[PDB]
Amino acid sequence: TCPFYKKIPGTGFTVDAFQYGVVEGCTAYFLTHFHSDHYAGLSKHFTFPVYCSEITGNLLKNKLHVQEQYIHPLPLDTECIVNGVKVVLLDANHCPGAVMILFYLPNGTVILHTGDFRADPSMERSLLADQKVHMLYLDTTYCSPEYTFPSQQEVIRFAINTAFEAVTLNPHALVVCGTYSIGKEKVFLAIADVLGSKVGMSQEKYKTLQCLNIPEINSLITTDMCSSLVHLLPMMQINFKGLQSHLKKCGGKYNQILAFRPTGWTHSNKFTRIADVIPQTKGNISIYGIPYSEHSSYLEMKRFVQWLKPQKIIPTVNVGTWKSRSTMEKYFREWKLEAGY
Ligand SMILES: CC(=O)Nc1ccc(Nc2ccccc2)cc1
Ligand code: NI
Repeated sequence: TCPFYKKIPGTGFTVDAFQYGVVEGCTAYFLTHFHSDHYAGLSKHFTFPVYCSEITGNLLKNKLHVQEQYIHPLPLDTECIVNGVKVVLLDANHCPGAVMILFYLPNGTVILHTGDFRADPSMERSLLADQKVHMLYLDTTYCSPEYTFPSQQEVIRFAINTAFEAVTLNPHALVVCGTYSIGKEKVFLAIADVLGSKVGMSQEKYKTLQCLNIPEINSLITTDMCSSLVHLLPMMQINFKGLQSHLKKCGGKYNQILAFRPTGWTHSNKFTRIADVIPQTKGNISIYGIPYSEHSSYLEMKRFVQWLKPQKIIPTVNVGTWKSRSTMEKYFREWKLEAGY
């Protein structure tokens, strides 16, 4: 059955609720972003209205084959009316096409659903700033003070500098980047840009990236693996066996692999700095795990919530255990008291 935290009170709406069959009294289904835990259940046989961003709509049509007559894309930062309720889609700073949703209830209640997000001070100057928000449905993935990570900018500088050094020392080294979903495209695009190369990948991945409205994408990506010295592979293949196998398939064009896994967090963050990250190495293969997050750190989340000052907070992640629920509630109370309420 559909959990309470995917239901929007006083409306016919659900959010990211496609795996529960037909939901009782749901007149419109919202999808915040194209990640499988959120879209699970959608297909060509879905015949209810789906509301989403333009990019999410492109992916629904082309990857899942949802019929166009049931896809309702909305522009960002624009007041729209859906089944008689005013809504706004805001950029979530997660993966391409990911949104937060503002709902203005007929009775005057205002609700923000963050979907998945990485909180940023730039959000403090969107349409959020223009009215009080009463209820917040919050992405609490990393809601604990141990979750510190660097900026995306610092992590990308590290990856660019590491790749440029390696390939300048050895022109016969291949760079490989792991992927298993949309998001974190900057990792492989910034590396390819510093090496003067296109990124090579499967036909299926190339199709996915063509759905994203990235400027000048025909200029950065390719299915011609032979022309490219940055290759994308499934995340499952980023290990010594998988990479040894790939190197054999390149026909003696390359004699070394430098590979990146762009993981969310790793307990190395609790001890170590970004400058101090080191690879796992075996023979002519090195694997770097880099802390590229598309979710809020604890401090970023805290700042957003103390700025917004909602009346009620409803977590949407880590809700399955009493210990996690209790821990999150205690942090919310701390944040409230520190702000003076
Ligand atoms: C679980 C639940 O609903 N509790 C709750 C709700 C709202 C706040 N709001 C707040 C936070 C920081 C600063 C000013 C207000 C804090 C805790
Ligand atoms: Ni996500």
